[PDB]
Amino acid sequence: WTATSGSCKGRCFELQEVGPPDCRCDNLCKSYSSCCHDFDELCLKTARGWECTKDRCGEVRNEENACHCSEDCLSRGDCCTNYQVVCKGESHWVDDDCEEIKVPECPAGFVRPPLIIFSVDGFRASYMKKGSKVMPNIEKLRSCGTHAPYMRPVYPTKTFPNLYTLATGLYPESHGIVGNSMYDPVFDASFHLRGREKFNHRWWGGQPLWITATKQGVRAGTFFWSVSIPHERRILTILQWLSLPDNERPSVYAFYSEQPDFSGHKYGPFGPEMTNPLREIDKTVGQLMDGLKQLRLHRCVNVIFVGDHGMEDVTCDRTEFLSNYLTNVDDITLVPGTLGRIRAKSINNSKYDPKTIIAALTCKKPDQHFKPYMKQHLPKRLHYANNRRIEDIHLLVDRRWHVARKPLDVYKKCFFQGDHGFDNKVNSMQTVFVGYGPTFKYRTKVPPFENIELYNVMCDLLGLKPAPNNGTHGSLNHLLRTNTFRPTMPDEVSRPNYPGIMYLQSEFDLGCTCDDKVENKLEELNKRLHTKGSTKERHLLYGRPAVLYRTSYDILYHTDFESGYSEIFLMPLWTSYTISKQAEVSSIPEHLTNCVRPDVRVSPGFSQNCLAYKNDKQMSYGFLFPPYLSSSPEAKYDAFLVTNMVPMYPAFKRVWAYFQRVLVKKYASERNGVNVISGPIFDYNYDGLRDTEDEIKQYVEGSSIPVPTHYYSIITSCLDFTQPADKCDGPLSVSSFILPHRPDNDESCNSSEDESKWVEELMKMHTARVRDIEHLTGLDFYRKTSRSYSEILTLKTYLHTYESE
Ligand SMILES: *[C@@H]1O[C@H](CO)[C@@H](O[C@@H]2O[C@H](CO)[C@@H](O[C@@H]3O[C@H](CO[C@H]4O[C@H](CO)[C@@H](O)[C@H](O[C@H]5O[C@H](CO)[C@@H](O)[C@H](O)[C@@H]5O[C@H]5O[C@H](CO)[C@@H](O)[C@H](O)[C@@H]5O)[C@@H]4O)[C@@H](O)[C@H](O[C@H]4O[C@H](CO)[C@@H](O)[C@H](O)[C@@H]4O[C@H]4O[C@H](CO)[C@@H](O)[C@H](O)[C@@H]4O)[C@@H]3O)[C@H](O)[C@H]2NC(C)=O)[C@H](O)[C@H]1NC(C)=O
Ligand SMILES: CNC(=O)CCn1cc(CNCc2ccc(Br)cc2)c2ccccc21
Ligand SMILES: [Ca+2]
Ligand code: NA
Ligand code: NA
Ligand SMILES: [Zn+2]
Repeated sequence: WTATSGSCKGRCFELQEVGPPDCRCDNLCKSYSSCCHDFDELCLKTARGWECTKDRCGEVRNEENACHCSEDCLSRGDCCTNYQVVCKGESHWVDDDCEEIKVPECPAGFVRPPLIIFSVDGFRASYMKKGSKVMPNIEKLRSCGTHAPYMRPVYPTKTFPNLYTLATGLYPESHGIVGNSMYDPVFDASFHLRGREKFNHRWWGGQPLWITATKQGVRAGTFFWSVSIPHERRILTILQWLSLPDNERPSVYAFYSEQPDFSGHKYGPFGPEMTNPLREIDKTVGQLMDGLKQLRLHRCVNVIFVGDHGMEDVTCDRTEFLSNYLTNVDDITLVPGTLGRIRAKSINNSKYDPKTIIAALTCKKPDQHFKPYMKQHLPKRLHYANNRRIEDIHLLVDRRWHVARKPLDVYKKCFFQGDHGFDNKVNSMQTVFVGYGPTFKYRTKVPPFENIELYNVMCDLLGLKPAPNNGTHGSLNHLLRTNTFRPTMPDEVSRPNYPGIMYLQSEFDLGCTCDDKVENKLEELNKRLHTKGSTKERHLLYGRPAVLYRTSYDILYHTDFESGYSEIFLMPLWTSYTISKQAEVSSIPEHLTNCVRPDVRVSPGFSQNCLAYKNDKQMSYGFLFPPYLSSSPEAKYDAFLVTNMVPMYPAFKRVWAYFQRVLVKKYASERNGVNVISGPIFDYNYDGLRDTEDEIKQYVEGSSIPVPTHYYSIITSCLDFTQPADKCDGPLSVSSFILPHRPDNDESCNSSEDESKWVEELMKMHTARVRDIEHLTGLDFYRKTSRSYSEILTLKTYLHTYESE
């Protein structure tokens, strides 16, 4: 119930929300059907439109007007935004040459530069160049301020997941808004774009920026605008709030536009109908900047122009139907479109088996335009699994396509020509970031970055302590003139042991064998030096990784590689080695095919054994440092140490062997040497965080050897590739992966072909940030470089995406 008989007199766009049944006058009252009877009359005035004209200049004030051109309008804070241009001979902001904003130039009584976030739905990154001729205000912001060539959204690349990620710094799996449509089986409730359930606070996790601000005594504008409020009135409302007395005036504001998304769905991303919505958004930006210039705030406010996701060409005819695959299509519920999510239609159906559904959807048609996954098997970079609202079965849909349950869903719902939602590395999904103002840099291009990083920056811009989030605070310091956040490196928690030779060969009863009983004072001291770390500077280029949790581990040195060997998990946590451009690849010699050698530095009780592998008919083993890249026949024996062995399914060994034998040398050739750090990951509860021992669900049969869920590698070289990776004076370049450790290659439909036709494709799909590996391992990399720590944080957030220009 709402008692709509109250009045909005003196309350238009009030900031504090009044509770039912009292009627409302805030910018969301329309959405709740709760506005006072006189809200339209008083708060949504439209008389005479949005612009001053010559004949209106100096007019007697008429309070009916949408905005004013009377001499008193500046003091009232309600001039039309073009008032000073039309009436006082001033220039539009866009026509002024840009001039560096070295210091905030704020009116008296301003305690900090305000922040205005100007958010645009469906604003594809390439619009900044392709539309630049029709967006002069936006082009001025971009060229004069700080901009990225694009900003990477979160998956799914839908509106509500992304706008809430922007507001909280969190992945959708953590903030809870995992789609525009959701079912929560604990609540037994459904969230939809249409209707009232979406207003219930129980859906919305984390702590969005407006709450962070309020909790720390920084006043916020209300960020949400009912759709019927015209953009011109949104801009005027912001400018009016900026005229409030100091103690009442917010410090942070948000504007939102439903365009260009609205038109992009109808016309496609580059439909000729798209030029007008881009012109109109630019015009709104110009209104805001002119309005700020009127208030003498245009060199005081920090403005962020930011999108949620891009837009791809998608038409009704490019729809895959589950009814062409499943015998039992009426037994499932599908959330459809540019991603698929599948669950049982009935929880009383005991005949429901996700395994048979996945299998029926796997590589069944030559050109199949989606791929099914159990959510834990999705690329770890998507961070899209750890939430009860994410169905166990996910379909990753190819760009330009939809999935639907049956054909009747698509014509009893072609209209549309654009959509979004796909994998967040897809070029058409990328969106925009520009920051302009005193706290941003001047005429500065920054590399692409992820939207999860912005909350921390917005907090920095407002002097707020961010709530715990998934950004890496400091990684965007290079966007900022001032207000940088200068983190300290985390403290190492576990110090390594450095074991010497402590065990005799006969103490080991591991069931292993090796043809190494082949026999010099010259070379003997030299090999002792290698075991004490004489080559470590060559192979550990950025310091040893720090272990940020409590555990027992040993540093093991060798001619060709260094490792941190876990006595708890019976295998290395990391293995580090450098491969120069000149390195040669060799075979595993015949006599060494099945060689595994006890490590006399590590007790039998803290070693793996070969017998467990012999007896486990599903599980084989691989090596972290590759025997193929040994520096000499003699050094190759180190690569067969039991302390370099890790459990690998035979199907995964196909992947791993090709990476080690072919791809590492390829990368060294291309990048002028590479440093590689490889190791296992255990994430059985798919939370993106390192498992403890008691979370491990699978072991090599009969043994205490834990089976990794993934294998990672971090591949580092010099950004200036004229310098070799091991003699790099400046910034680094990295690419990494987190490969799923799976007993089949069903993910790769072409896996019957030579690895040259499918392995690198798999690896590209499972590309990762170093930060992703840090979360999954409790390790901290790049501890000892010549580089500034914030530069290293940026490097750790880098994702190599493998998309074209
Ligand atoms: C991305 O950044 C985020 C933010 O930093 C990281 O997420 C954090 O990770 C922590 C570990 O997973 C997690 O810490 C837990 O907090 C529990 C209390 O949580 C509540 O309070 C906080 C603070 O206000 C709040 O934010 C939480 O919000 C979650 O839950 C609500 C629903 O109530 C959602 O609306 C909201 O979206 C959010 O959901 C997300 O997180 C939860 C987990 O909290 C997931 O289940 C969801 O799927 C979703 O992803 C909560 O309101 C606290 O109880 C935990 O403590 C347990 O474990 C510790 C180990 O240290 C142990 O000491 C305790 O014994 C305890 O165990 C007991 O409970 C067990 C479970 O019932 C039981 O099995 C045991 O036997 C014990 O009884 C724990 O400390 C933190 O909540 C989240 N925060 C957020 C916002 O998500 C995230 O990891 C980053 N991601 C990456 C990849 O780095
Ligand atoms: C038809 N209208 C809609 O669909 C409203 C959708 N919508 C608008 C906002 C808030 N405004 C945009 C915004 C978001 C973050 C920041 Br930081 C700054 C501005 C929002 C936040 C979460 C989820 C959905 C959201
Ligand atoms: Ca985990
Ligand atoms: Na085996
Ligand atoms: Na296959
Ligand atoms: Zn859309």
